[PDB]
Amino acid sequence: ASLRQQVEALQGQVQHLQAAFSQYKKVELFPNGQSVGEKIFKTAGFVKPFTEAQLLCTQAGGQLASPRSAAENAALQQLVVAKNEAAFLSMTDSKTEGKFTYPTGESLVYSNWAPGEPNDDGGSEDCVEIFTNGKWNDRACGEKRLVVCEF
Amino acid sequence: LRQQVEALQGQVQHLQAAFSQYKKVELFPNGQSVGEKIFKTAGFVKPFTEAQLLCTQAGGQLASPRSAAENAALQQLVVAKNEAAFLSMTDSKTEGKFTYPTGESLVYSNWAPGEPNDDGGSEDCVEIFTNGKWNDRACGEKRLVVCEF
Amino acid sequence: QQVEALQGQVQHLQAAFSQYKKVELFPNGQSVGEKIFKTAGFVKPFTEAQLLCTQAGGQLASPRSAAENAALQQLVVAKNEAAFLSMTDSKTEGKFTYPTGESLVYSNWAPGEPNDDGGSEDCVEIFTNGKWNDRACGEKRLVVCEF
Ligand SMILES: C=CCO[C@H]1O[C@H]([C@@H](O)COC(N)=O)[C@@H](O)[C@H](O)[C@@H]1O
Ligand SMILES: C=CCO[C@H]1O[C@H]([C@@H](O)COC(N)=O)[C@@H](O)[C@H](O)[C@@H]1O
Ligand SMILES: C=CCO[C@H]1O[C@H]([C@@H](O)COC(N)=O)[C@@H](O)[C@H](O)[C@@H]1O
Ligand SMILES: [Ca+2]
Ligand SMILES: [Ca+2]
Ligand SMILES: [Ca+2]
Ligand SMILES: [Ca+2]
Ligand SMILES: [Ca+2]
Ligand SMILES: [Ca+2]
Ligand SMILES: [Ca+2]
Ligand SMILES: [Ca+2]
Ligand SMILES: [Ca+2]
Repeated sequence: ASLRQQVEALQGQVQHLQAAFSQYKKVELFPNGQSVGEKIFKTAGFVKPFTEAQLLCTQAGGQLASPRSAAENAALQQLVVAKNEAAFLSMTDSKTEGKFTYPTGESLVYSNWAPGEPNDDGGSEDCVEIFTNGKWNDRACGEKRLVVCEF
Repeated sequence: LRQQVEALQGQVQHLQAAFSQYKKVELFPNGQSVGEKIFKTAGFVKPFTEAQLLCTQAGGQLASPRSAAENAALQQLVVAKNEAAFLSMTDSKTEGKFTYPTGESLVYSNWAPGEPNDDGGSEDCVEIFTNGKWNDRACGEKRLVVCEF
Repeated sequence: QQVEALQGQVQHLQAAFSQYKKVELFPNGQSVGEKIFKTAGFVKPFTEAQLLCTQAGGQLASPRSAAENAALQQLVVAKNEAAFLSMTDSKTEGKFTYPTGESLVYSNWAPGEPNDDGGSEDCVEIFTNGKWNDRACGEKRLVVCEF
């Protein structure tokens, strides 16, 4: 008897939380975030060298942007376009030249290379930047690019 | 069952406390909550058309204060950033008649003395000053972007 | 089965909320224990910074342990701007207290501090190295609140 009343009580509290949270999700993503599927991209709004950007994302409980589909890539591109700053992706071929992988060592399941890329220009481009047009280019990891993490 | 229900209650209570803490964190320092509405500034300026798209694409719309209370709330963000902001309303359809994005007429207004005056015959947008008063201004001007959710 | 169902929704809510919390904290917030530090990203004199935090429903950063100090230190380091803490010794020179009047339960003064240099340093700033220094309250420092 009393338990049925508690259940109905919990239903009302849960509905309130769901509604309140749905509103805050939109508020939170504006203007530096993008939701795509179950992934969320968020830019720090500034630029940093690869290693520093990687650390920022990992320490925050996530990792550098790792678009695994056209949909995620387009979502990420929106942030790049908004800030008008090419961003770093999480993938590199630092372990084995010519073989780009995710931080986990897994090979890419998606790529959107601009024509002729990756080309390891000057024999020293192991990181990846995404342009405002959504295309990718391998680039020197020492360069500073917009920091975007995924959660 | 009771041991489970009591567990569920514990989870809901935890969520209520964590969510309340999170809301304060989110709103600091670029948002304002007033009633069921939330105003949040992007912290930068854009022309009207661009600011409007930014808000719509984010799932909301440009700041649309409908009462003295909401206007005061929005004013706080303007004062904080010390940058006048665009409101969502315009009289682009019918000169002399300002409306919300849906097309409805204003239910509240806080015009500065003599405004709106369509200065130069080309002011169809609205800006809110640090004093909270409104002034119709050229939509091509860049103002603080503030959306409501 | 309503309990089972409702619990599924709640646990799905816990997952979504946990994800949004990490997103919220990047890159201007830091969580330590049940406390959350968040910087406004700009500087302000003590009084103004204090008002902002209280108006936001929190208070100025008040690290009460080495752990909390380390978390706050991350924000200062990331922003590369020293920040004001909530404590002052305005009521009784030499005795720093929290807004509530309670005396410190933790401190991390840099060597030689607090020295009330100039005869008027009643506020506290935390450097990028995590150490504290008493400073004039009229100076502008990074605004960091705790919730
Ligand atoms: C941007 C268009 C030119 O793009 C050329 O040069 C880029 C960098 O080498 C430029 O770096 C510097 N320091 O100039 C290469 O990544 C790219 O594949 C192409 O070979
Ligand atoms: C003290 C303020 C004067 O304000 C005058 O001029 C404003 C703009 O036209 C200024 O535009 C530019 N470009 O300066 C009008 O909105 C306002 O109603 C008044 O007529
Ligand atoms: C970075 C640590 C140096 O800290 C030195 O300088 C501080 C302020 O005087 C700095 O302010 C200005 N305007 O120079 C003193 O409070 C502190 O005891 C020490 O003498
Ligand atoms: Ca290589
Ligand atoms: Ca390479
Ligand atoms: Ca290249
Ligand atoms: Ca007109
Ligand atoms: Ca007009
Ligand atoms: Ca006017
Ligand atoms: Ca004193
Ligand atoms: Ca003193
Ligand atoms: Ca000192």
